[PDB]
Amino acid sequence: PAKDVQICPIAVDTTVFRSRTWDRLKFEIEYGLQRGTTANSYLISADKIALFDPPGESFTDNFVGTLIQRLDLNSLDYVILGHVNANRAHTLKLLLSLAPQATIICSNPAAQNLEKLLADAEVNNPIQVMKGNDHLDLGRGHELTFIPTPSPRYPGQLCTYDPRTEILFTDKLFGAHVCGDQVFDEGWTIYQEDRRYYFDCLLAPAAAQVSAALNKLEAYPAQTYAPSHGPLVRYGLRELTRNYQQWLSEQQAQALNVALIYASAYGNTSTLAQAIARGITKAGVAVTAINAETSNAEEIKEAIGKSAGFIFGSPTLGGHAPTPIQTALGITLANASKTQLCGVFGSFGWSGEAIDMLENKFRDAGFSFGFDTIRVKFKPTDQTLKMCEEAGTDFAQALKKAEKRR
Ligand SMILES: [Cl-]
Repeated sequence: PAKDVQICPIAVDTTVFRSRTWDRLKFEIEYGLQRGTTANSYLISADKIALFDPPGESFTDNFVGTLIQRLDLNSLDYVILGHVNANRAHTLKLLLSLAPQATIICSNPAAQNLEKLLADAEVNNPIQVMKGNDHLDLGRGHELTFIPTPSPRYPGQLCTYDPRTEILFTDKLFGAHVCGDQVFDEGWTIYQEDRRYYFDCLLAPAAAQVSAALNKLEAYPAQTYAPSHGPLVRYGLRELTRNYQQWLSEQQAQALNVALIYASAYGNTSTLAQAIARGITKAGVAVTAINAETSNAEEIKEAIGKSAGFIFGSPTLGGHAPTPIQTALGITLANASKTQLCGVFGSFGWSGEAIDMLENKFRDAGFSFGFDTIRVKFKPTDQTLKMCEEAGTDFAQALKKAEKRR
């Protein structure tokens, strides 16, 4: 059917707004099963009123249109963001126009992101940054506790626990890209493949950070996960959590590892990066994703120190690689053994000099390449993703073949 908004009360003072699409809307590897998805927003309306995670650009108008019929936006006290990017920021611009009195609640990395993203926008709602174990009291027992859960792809990711309802708002964790009529997740098997595919595409390349996240979240006795995507997790909560632990364990246990350094979390190059990573991990080789923009030097050193191969992904900005790609390049060259397998990819408009620069520097530095350098002009398509995935697989096979020779 057409996109819609499914509304359901889910706990005291708490409502979910599921923006639903039955069709795939973006060419990103995680929508590969083409089972649709949902973008979930949550409203806690107590003494104070908080809205979690307005949906992105595809959903902006249905969502705001629907919300306004259920709520005077002038009474909105808080907008809580589990993660931030330009797509979500688009909806925020409109929502905050209608709710100028609201305060933005988010993590420190998200705040930094949002300040750039809304730099030229008129909206100037205040931002209140939340750190681990900070609280926000909505009244009526809804004293929220916040838990930062950063990953390369979601540097500003922030989970929230509501002790009144025992709901953990988990953002990108524990979800599934599947559109259905069920607001809750009764039935294990129908969601198993979606949940595993979701983990594999989104979380496997961040196995250590995701494990660190789940360790923190253990401290909260939640009976429901309220994720960004798919049904709420109530009936499958324990089983899915045990599965995540096992999957995380097997990722970090794999013999070979690839350091996958890409320029930033969101954008065409990032889309390519997730596709390549999935090709590697499905082939039984671990991936440590590195967001050059938000990563520090020790992260990059440690990744390169334990990897069998590394891959750079970069856009071209004014004829050059982004500064974070240039500095990551220096750290990589200063630390990588020439036995490491190398790879280069990227997207570009009409100039792709960043890709040429990287290919040349790695070739001059004596590295062998694990796939032919990937150059994608303008927006990735379905076959783009499959090609990148296949390149990742090729890279993985090359690593396994060379390792078997010891
Ligand atoms: Cl984020």
